[PDB]
Amino acid sequence: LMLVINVVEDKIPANVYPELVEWVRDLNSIREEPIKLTMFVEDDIVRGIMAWEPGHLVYMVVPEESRRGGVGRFMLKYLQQNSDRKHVSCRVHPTNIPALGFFHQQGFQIDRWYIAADGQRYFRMTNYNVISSHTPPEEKLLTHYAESVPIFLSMAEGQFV
Amino acid sequence: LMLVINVVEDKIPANVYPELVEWVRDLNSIREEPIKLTMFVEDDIVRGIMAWEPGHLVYMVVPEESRRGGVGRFMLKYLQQNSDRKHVSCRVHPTNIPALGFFHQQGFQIDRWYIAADGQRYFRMTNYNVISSHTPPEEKLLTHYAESVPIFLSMAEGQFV
Ligand SMILES: CC(=O)SCCNC(=O)CCNC(=O)[C@H](O)C(C)(C)COP(=O)(O)OP(=O)(O)OC[C@H]1O[C@@H](n2cnc3c(N)ncnc32)[C@H](O)[C@@H]1OP(=O)(O)O
Ligand SMILES: CC(=O)SCCNC(=O)CCNC(=O)[C@H](O)C(C)(C)COP(=O)(O)OP(=O)(O)OC[C@H]1O[C@@H](n2cnc3c(N)ncnc32)[C@H](O)[C@@H]1OP(=O)(O)O
Repeated sequence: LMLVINVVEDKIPANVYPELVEWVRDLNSIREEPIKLTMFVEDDIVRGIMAWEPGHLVYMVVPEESRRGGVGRFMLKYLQQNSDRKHVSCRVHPTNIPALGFFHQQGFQIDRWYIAADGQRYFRMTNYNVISSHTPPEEKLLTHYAESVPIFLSMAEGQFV
Repeated sequence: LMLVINVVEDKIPANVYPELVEWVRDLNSIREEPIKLTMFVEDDIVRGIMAWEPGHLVYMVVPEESRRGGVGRFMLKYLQQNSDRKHVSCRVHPTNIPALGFFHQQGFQIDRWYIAADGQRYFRMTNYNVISSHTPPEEKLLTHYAESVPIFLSMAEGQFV
């Protein structure tokens, strides 16, 4: 029922959205095929907006009032269905741990890290399924001990102190 | 009301918990002061167990049935109150994104990354408050556009198709 509409980038009113027009132009200056800018609309609410191309997510945002409702999951699946082998790459700053949690829940893992030219740090997250996930052995050892060890300690303050 | 008890490491029954005894011994083989192993008990349930020393978290686990109840937050605060300047360091595998979300919510950030000798990757997370958090400018540009742009599209299937 949700409406999926693409933004005609050359018809974006530059007098109203100057910075957005510049950001989109700079993205397309290094590209043969132009980037896509897609909005996901319910009634009179833009539930989410996503800048993307087949196989790569540039940026996406769900406005705060629409979060934790599956909108982000819907946009990423729409991106995969328009992607070769449904494989997608993205970039996330290491401080954006909430976004890391979102992508991780969607089957993505950190497979590259680097420092950009201006000094910023970034992770690449993909769903290529090469990275192995590793659970340390001490987690099981501690869990079994915590559940199984006998404890005979009684102390509550009631009639005595 | 929760009981906080330290495990006497030399009295751990080696016949019952051989691997745990070995893991604790290997941790203490490179240490002057021995590690601490603390359990957090409610009634007959060990809500959480934590291997730690002042200023450094080695490992902690809340059993699945006790999670998302603040137990993990309670243990980390207990660790800070027994830490110089309440500063703590920890190590998290990059695939353990759920743990990254937990520590991030407690005021921690990734401040170091490395590859260990056996090939494993790790982040160091601290609450030292040196790392700056960075929100990209395009998040605001996309949010303002999504909320403000006029949209005159009407399409619902009712009396017409
Ligand atoms: C686009 C890039 O490459 S990086 C920049 C990412 N965008 C941003 O950071 C902008 C600010 N944040 C947002 O707009 C949104 O929070 C997004 C885009 C990250 C996710 O949008 P949402 O619609 O809220 O995600 P969605 O509702 O589909 O949640 C799916 C699962 O992802 C996980 N998840 C989502 N958000 C979070 C979070 N903040 N922390 C931890 N896990 C999360 C949860 O497991 C969630 O399932 P649940 O709600 O049942 O617990
Ligand atoms: C110890 C180290 O250095 S690394 C290894 C960490 N331990 C493990 O991975 C073992 C398996 N996991 C666990 O035992 C637990 O999930 C822990 C220890 C990570 C956290 O224990 P919990 O008691 O569940 O954490 P707690 O209830 O205090 O939650 C505090 C906040 O942290 C965040 N948080 C906690 N768990 C998660 C998660 N799985 N994903 C994203 N965010 C989380 C939430 O914001 C939560 O607040 P909320 O419940 O209101 O949403």
